[PDB]
Amino acid sequence: DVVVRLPDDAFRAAFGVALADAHWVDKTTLLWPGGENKPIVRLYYSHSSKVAADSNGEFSDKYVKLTPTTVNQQVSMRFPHLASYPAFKLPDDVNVDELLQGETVAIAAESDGILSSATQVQTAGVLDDTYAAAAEALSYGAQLTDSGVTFRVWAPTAQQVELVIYSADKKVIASHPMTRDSASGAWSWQGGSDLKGAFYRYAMTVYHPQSRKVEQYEVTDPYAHSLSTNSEYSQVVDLNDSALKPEGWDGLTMPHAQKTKADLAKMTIHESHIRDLSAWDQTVPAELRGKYLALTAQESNMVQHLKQLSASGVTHIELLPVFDLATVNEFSDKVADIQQPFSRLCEVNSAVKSSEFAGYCDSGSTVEEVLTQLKQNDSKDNPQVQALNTLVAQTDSYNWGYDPFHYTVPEGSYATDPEGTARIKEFRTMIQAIKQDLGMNVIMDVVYNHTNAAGPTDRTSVLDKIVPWYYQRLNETTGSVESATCCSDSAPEHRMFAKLIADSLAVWTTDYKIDGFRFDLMLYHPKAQILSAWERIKALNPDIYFFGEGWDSNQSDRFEIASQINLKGTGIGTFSDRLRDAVRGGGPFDSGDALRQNQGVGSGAGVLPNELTTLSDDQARHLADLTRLGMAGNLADFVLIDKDGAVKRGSEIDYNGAPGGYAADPTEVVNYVSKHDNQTLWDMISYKAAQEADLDTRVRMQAVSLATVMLGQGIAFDQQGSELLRSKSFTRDSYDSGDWFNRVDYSLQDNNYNVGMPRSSDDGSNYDIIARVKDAVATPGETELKQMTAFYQELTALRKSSPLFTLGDGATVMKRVDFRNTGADQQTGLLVMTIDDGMQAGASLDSRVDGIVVAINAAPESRTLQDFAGTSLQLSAIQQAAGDRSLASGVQVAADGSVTLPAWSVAVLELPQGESQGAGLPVSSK
Ligand SMILES: [Ca+2]
Ligand SMILES: [Ca+2]
Ligand SMILES: [Ca+2]
Ligand SMILES: [Ca+2]
Repeated sequence: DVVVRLPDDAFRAAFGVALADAHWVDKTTLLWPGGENKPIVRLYYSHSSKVAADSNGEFSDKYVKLTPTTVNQQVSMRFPHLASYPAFKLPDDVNVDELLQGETVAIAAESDGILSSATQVQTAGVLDDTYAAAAEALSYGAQLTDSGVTFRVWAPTAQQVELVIYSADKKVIASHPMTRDSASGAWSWQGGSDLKGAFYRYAMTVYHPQSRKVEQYEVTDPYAHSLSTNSEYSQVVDLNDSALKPEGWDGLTMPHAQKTKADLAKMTIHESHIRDLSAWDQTVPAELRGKYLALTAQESNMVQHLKQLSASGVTHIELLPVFDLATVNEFSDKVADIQQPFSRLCEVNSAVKSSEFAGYCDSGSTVEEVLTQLKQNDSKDNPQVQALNTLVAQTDSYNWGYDPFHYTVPEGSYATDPEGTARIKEFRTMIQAIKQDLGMNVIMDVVYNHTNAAGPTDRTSVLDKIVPWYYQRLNETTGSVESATCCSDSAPEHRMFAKLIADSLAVWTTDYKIDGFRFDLMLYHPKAQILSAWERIKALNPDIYFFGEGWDSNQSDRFEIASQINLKGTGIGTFSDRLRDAVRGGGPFDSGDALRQNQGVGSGAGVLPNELTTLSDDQARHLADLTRLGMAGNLADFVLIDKDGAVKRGSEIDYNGAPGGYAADPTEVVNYVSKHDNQTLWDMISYKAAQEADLDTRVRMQAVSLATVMLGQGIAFDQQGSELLRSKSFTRDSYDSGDWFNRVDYSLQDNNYNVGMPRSSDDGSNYDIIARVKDAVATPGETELKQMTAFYQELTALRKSSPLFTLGDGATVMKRVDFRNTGADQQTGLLVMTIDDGMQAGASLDSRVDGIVVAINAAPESRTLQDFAGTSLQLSAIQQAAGDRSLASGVQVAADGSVTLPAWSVAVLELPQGESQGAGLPVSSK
């Protein structure tokens, strides 16, 4: 065979290895554009060295000859996005296992044997085709039983793997070379039960394509179930151990059913964060602030508040990242929080010590006291509060935590003791407290769409160190780890990562009794993978609920994505951005004046315009169409009368170019008007409300906005604190904005509004509009916060009171739900929904009523309805009981049966059921 050599340092390097656009997708298939129409196409490989030309300019390294071929159906189906790549066939006798042990490079040469191009090889595909099936049949991690322990880690390309055992003081007590299984590429080691509690890491000797060298490093277990402080070492644990469970743990049951669609529809979520809950509560014992155990402080304002929310209708607590995140140092001596001395901050943060704030280092003030004094002179021209806070954020205990370090171990900073197994029982104690004492189910936010880091050097790179270039999704040409998620994109489409995900979810389900999972950026996951995971988990908990959000994934070229459209009819829920945008107004991408111009139904679009908006009545009514559709579950087939009086199915109501209604059942849709990301509802209302809308009116706008969600058929979701008019001082993306901007005051003194300009890096372009609208009205106080809490609990209580609000089944929604005040002659801003329980709907689902009317008057005028004359409609007892503190205060139900609602009001009316099921409110034929 002609020896490949360089032509006869600059343009010369051009004839070396570059990029990584070669893809070894299966046993004998290599996809690479560089070998097209090339006489010589070879796959060179070196066990311990980097493939390169020798002193003679030749490639003496060993290789395998590749011949032209056409990609088969199998490969085309697995990797559609590479189906256009020139294909090359490898001999059936190639020792795949051996070549995968080192570096492989695709090289193409001309007839004379002169190099034309050489590139690195992406092997994820061949790894799955070769080892996946065998590897999938095995279980991983430090599997400790009473009988002994079996460690197993998947590392099909590693040349060596040793199990390093460490003492409690982190001294090596043993290094065991592991046993490799050729079929699976997995390494195992079996020992005695005396290894219980032992710390360990895997010493890897493996080639990493990024660095092009055989790396040597110790890595924690990707299947770790316990960890040392700050995740430096994994730990052997048996989660079944009674010593790791609170008393009565095994008997813990779900306080809320999730079996039928009707059950699921009652789901009413309170999205919370561990620090957001207790970091500021002085009634929570100091040692428990910012900890899982804060949920057990029954005497605290925070817990008492959650207890009442539960009693009033909130059914689920959704937790922001409580798996092991990487962005918070778990070593307490390296952290400084605002409640501590500024001197402590300077000692742990050199950036602060070298900043303009250095003068506060030897002051006797706490960081919080300094931030407080900086408020008065803070403004768009002197954003000093955020200036100091930005530095504080680098070394505090705060972060949302969407930075996965270990997927199946609880976060350590939220435990009172981050060293070892301690956090496991504490986490369980919290779960038990929420379900048993607070009466709410628990949902965990999971982030399998990306890892905190990748590469052979980053402290937090775990998966990409053990099996390089396999767990991350890479660019087809460069081989760089993609960052479309923000960070280090993962590859859920790869078999062993899909398995890791499912195995992880199984532990949270079985061992931590989590009731549901919310997938972050779910559309970055294949539809098939999410469904397979659900199938596996349902075998463990038949009533587990899966849902997620995204809507921005551009991975459709690689596989069918888990999107709103593709998940229709599957039973997997998705956050709907339809009602969200219609009621809040505008979109998450708005900045500058658009934030104020884009009013929503909740902030008076059309009916109470501010000085900058240009919204037309037509545009306002379109938002109302999206809102009504959402209140009916955002179903693709739901039939309504649109703004122009036309008969339209949900799929026909446009949402920025896409079909508005997309679901098969209302349980596949999660409605909301506020969430951890993007501005809070209150801050949006502050951006959009007309100058003349007073404080009281804005509180009602918050309630009216939330009413579209709470009284709607879709699953109800809301941000912790909406009931307290929560503000982040206009911060749009508060993930690292600390305790200061994320503060929730359970003592009810204020809503954290106007506490300094938000971070300039992300909100600086909004400083102008913020300065102009910020001081329109007074900042909410105890009176307004108590007012809002009452409104909120009134709404959740109403939702909880009747099964008619949560039908669950799409067909049932279509047979019972309808709307009035529709068409061209509608009274703008007035949403009127009817729910039938009469003879024509079928059986009576509520023995107390024959029908319900939901009227949301999102307008500054009193509105009169004649649609129910002669029905004997009555205002719900729940609202009547609230008197002048009700959202229905002032509502009039005359003799003639007409109903009149005051401005910014919400009324739930009922048709009392008598001896037998009555006529009800039959849906009108359209
Ligand atoms: Ca952590
Ligand atoms: Ca931070
Ligand atoms: Ca792509
Ligand atoms: Ca009934």
